Amino acid sequence: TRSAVVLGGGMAGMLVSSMLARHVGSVTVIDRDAFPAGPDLRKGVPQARHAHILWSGGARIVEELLPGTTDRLLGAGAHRIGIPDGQVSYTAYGWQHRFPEAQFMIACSRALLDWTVREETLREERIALVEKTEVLALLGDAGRVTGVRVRDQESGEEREVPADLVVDTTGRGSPSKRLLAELGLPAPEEEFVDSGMVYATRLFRAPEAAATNFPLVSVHADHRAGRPGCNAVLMPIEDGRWIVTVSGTRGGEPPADDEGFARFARDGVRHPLVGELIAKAQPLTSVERSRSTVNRRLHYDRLATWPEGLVVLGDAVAAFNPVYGHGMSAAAHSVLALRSQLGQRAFQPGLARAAQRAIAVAVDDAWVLATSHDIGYPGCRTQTRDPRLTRHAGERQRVTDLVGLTATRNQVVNRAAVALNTLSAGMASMQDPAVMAAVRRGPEVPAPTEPPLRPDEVARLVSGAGVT
Ligand SMILES: Cc1cc2nc3c(=O)[nH]c(=O)nc-3n(C[C@H](O)[C@H](O)[C@H](O)COP(=O)(O)OP(=O)(O)OC[C@H]3O[C@@H](n4cnc5c(N)ncnc54)[C@H](O)[C@@H]3O)c2cc1C
Ligand SMILES: [Cl-]
Repeated sequence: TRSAVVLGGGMAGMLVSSMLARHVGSVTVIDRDAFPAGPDLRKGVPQARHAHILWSGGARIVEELLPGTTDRLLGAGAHRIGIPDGQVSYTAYGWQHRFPEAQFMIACSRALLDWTVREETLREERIALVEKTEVLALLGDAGRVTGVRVRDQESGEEREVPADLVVDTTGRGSPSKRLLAELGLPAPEEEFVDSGMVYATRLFRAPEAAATNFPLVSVHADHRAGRPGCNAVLMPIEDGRWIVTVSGTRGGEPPADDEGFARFARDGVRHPLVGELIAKAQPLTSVERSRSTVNRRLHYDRLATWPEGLVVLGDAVAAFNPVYGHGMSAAAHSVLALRSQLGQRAFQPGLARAAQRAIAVAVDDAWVLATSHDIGYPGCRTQTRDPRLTRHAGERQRVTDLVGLTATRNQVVNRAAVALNTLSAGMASMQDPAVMAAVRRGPEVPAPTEPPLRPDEVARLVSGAGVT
């Protein structure tokens, strides 16, 4: 009984459809793109050309929604990288000491992650992916949405797809504002924090022996310094490759050319380690760029009127600067928020509004982590009424910087700081008395004076071939 229509078959659309099929009789996923039969790039997910970190908070939710996914990713060559034990990270506060594992991330190409999630989701035959199809309008009215009107791209024919619940997961470029304006609803409040961040990415073929058990390497901006924020990230992916993404805010954007890429990885960021490591490897692709880095949130949950049977989730409701690595985990938390409301309220007057409010809560930690750190860069453009961003800046930063600095050299503080940043714990966890006592305990290890690489990791950067 009941039917759902999901707009967009990306990460959020697949996750939400796997969940919905356990509550409704049929799910139809509408997408304007064409989908490959294997782990390939596609036009509707251009961001798959750039490094994607799947933090443990999102990975555990993906695993709850689609059992076997984590093992299938690792089984296809994805890397499980412990945090902080498997990371070499020059934070705004200095090198992170590589304490024993507190959290983890999954490292692979976004194309492999998407294919793995999609192929497992679509094993449920009550979910159908309808590709190469445009979304024309929401059916119904401002009181209740009853499906969507679509157009087949190849035939040009239009048809109505009925639904008891419509979930818009069409991503950062979602036409939700247009779809909702055509229903007669008022425009939602738009909040943005735009640092002007530009990404530049190349793929590399690293030394054959490093192809496994190599750390995630990251060189971070100092968000407190009054200069453009620049970063460099080297992440292992499947089949012996490294994806390297460099970035910079307004005034420090990376260049677009292959020859300027390595120079930026050495000299454009605060420490040259990523540039030094790519000199061991072999480039495989020319530079790809992205400007899809604005933190943008649409406050659909605060609209004065909201239709029954309509929910918006994923990048269509809240999209983040990708340097923080939260978007896929925020989408996963949002699918769980909808699932919780479905289990409490089933499908009665109020489900959609309750879910929309719960989704706003679910994305809020990722929103704060990104915006609080982007708002200070020179030339940042903002539109917000969030008092966490507009008021009490001195106090807010005092708490943030104290935890961040102490986390580099204190295992208990790092465990708490890692749990929040991977979206494995909520923001309130940081005010637990044990966390703030450890903060006051202070450092337990010296600050590293050099990148904390292990000898056994650096040894695998060379082959030894030219030696008898
Ligand atoms: C450069 C970059 C790097 C990132 N790095 C990370 C990272 O390290 N970690 C992380 O967790 N997240 C990262 N993200 C964010 C992550 O890619 C997104 O949060 C995630 O893909 C959101 O999923 P979604 O389903 O909402 O949208 P998408 O995955 O973008 O999927 C949207 C789907 O809707 C379809 N669609 C779009 N418009 C329409 C339309 N008008 N009609 C019909 N169908 C439509 C598209 O074809 C697509 O299939 C990064 C993003 C970028 C841009
Ligand atoms: Cl992109």
